[PDB]
Amino acid sequence: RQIKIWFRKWKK
Repeated sequence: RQIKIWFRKWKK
């Protein structure tokens, strides 16, 4: 749900 570190790795 945070999708912030993720958005920082791939391109969520």
